[PDB]
Amino acid sequence: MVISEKVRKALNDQLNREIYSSYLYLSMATYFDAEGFKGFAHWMKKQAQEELTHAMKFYEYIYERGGRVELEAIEKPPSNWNGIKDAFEAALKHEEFVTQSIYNILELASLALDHATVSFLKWFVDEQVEEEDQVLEILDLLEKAFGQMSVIFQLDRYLGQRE
Amino acid sequence: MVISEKVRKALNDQLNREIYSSYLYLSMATYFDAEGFKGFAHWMKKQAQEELTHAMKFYEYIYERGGRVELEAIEKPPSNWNGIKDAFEAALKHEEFVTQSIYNILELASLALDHATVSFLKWFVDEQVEEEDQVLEILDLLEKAFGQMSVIFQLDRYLGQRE
Ligand SMILES: [Fe+3]
Ligand SMILES: [Fe+3]
Ligand SMILES: [Fe+3]
Ligand SMILES: [Fe+3]
Repeated sequence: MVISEKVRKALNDQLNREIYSSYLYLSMATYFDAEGFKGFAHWMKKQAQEELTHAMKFYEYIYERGGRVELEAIEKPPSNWNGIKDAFEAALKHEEFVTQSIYNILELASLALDHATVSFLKWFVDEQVEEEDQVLEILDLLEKAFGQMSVIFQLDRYLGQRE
Repeated sequence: MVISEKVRKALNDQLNREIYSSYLYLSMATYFDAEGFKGFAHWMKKQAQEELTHAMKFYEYIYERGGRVELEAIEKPPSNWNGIKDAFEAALKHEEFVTQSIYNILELASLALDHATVSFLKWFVDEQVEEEDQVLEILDLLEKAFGQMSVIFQLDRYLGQRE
């Protein structure tokens, strides 16, 4: 049941990356709140909470497999963006990086014939598709506002509904 | 309604200190989980969640008062302690530092005649008393185990009950 160290290290690295992800989304919330979009800010706070659930999934899996977690320093995230689109494009680029990190754990797990970790990671592959899809949809809806503040505010209301 | 910058900065500093507090308690959880005390680890995870509620209280108060939040880098917390007592003594020392930081905001708020911030901080003064009390009680119960593993495990079970 004991997990290989190279896979352990990769999962611990990912845990720390999910923590930074949470912090980055909270920083995007600080931007939207300062720009007066409480709905966009709400969506970001929810996303920050979701990223913490990802981190704790990795946390508890590592201990299930006999490893231990070492928390690393969290870098200072950006706190400003040149507009709503710029913020969500930054979120999409961030998620693309997370997705490629997940595939690297998948590669290391299979090289170790660690099918338990391969199975564990399947949820995260599906979740990355979902999260990229949601960010693409927001970018699409924003593009289709064609700069009209009436539409942009209705989008703020919509994203403010996130459960 | 707009808050003074020196008080704004003090609240933003405290927000960042509550974030580190959350991270420190999660790190204590990683220690207890590696030592096989899932009840102690549970208590630490709950405390980490509580510290995030403190941080978000500061977050939303700053925006209520017309300020903005800037998130700073989170330092790497310690991840090892020389035993259960050592961990909780570290938590007590950490909370003592948080408490003196809260009083410094109180001083700056009153110098600005910012009674709104004085009122806001009253909950945190009471919460620090509560948190110091809980850590002192755990240290007392641990001391009274007199090294007996039977009692120490029942304490793990008790702390594992935290809602
Ligand atoms: Fe994630
Ligand atoms: Fe994500
Ligand atoms: Fe606190
Ligand atoms: Fe505290």
